[PDB]
Amino acid sequence: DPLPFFPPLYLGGPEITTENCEREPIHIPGSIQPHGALLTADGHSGEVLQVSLNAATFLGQEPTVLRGQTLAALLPEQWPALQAALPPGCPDALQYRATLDWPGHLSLTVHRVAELLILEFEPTEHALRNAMFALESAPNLRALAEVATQTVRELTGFDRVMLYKFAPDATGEMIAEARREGMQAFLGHRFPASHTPAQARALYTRHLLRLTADTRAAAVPLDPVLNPQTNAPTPLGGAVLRATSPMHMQYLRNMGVGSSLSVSVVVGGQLWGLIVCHHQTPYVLPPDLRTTLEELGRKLSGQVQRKEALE
Ligand SMILES: *C/C=C1/C(=C/c2[nH]c(/C=C3[NH+]=C(/C=C4\NC(=O)C(C=C)=C4C)C(C)=C\3CCC(=O)O)c(CCC(=O)O)c2C)NC(=O)[C@H]1C
Repeated sequence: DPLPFFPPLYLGGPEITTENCEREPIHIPGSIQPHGALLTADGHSGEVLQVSLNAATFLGQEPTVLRGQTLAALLPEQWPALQAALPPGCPDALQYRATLDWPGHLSLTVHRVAELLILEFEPTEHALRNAMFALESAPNLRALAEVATQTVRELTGFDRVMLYKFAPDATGEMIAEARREGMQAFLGHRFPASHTPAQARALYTRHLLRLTADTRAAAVPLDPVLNPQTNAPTPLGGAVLRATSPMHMQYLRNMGVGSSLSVSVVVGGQLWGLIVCHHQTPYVLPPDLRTTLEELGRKLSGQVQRKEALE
């Protein structure tokens, strides 16, 4: 239970230091990672309200031209199924996904937060069964953690995949590791609570996967930065393209990590730990594979719950 959020920087909030890690409002950076584009739209009218400044890279129209258009005009085919898929009241973790054939393929991911639709666009291009069975069949916690890390590494090609388990003081230990020789080994290494601060842990119980595809890439602003509906920040906790905390970006660069991704392990509604993945170079995992990893995280969570109850 951290101290309350600071305002974000663009609303005059303080820049974060090691004295106040937990107060960074990481869910409302007003910016995205440059491997995709993000638009926000009115949930009733479909008016495009905010556009990431790099949108032309992915959509072929400048932000100023996109802004003010409706999703009916921009996405004729998707808008009705979108209108049908995401009416008011739904969980903000609920997703609509589609593939757009853009002259070559864009993955569209849409979620609703209150009266706003958040649209994420990024390039896209029988083994899940075997992964699920492997996790189900592990007869003890050690075996389960080994299978989880090995399976995730196999599926993703990440240089290093670890299982990070939280202690009651919110310090953590890496208790399983699958890696390329000789990525630095963190197996058995322990880390302070502040490295994964309490507002991050809280967010990670609500939105179960997040990533930084390129730890040296500059964030791309949303324009306008505030949602015109509310004159308030746009909630991006459920957007995988959300810019990552600069403090964490620096942590990763200092570790020689070019790309990072984690998946929550949730037991009894608490953050038990994280599947922590690193690559030394930048690395973008395809959207469909992210969905697979989320499924694997849920399965892992349920198996950890099961095996701990048996003890
Ligand atoms: C004062 C602020 C600091 C800071 C804040 C911070 N950290 C995160 C997110 C993560 N931290 C993680 C920690 C580890 N990754 C590893 O490989 C190890 C051990 C070797 C540790 C301990 C992880 C896994 C994450 C999740 C994100 C990811 O998977 O890449 C945040 C939130 C980031 C975000 O979602 O935007 C914040 C604010 N970290 C510090 O050490 C201090 C300086």
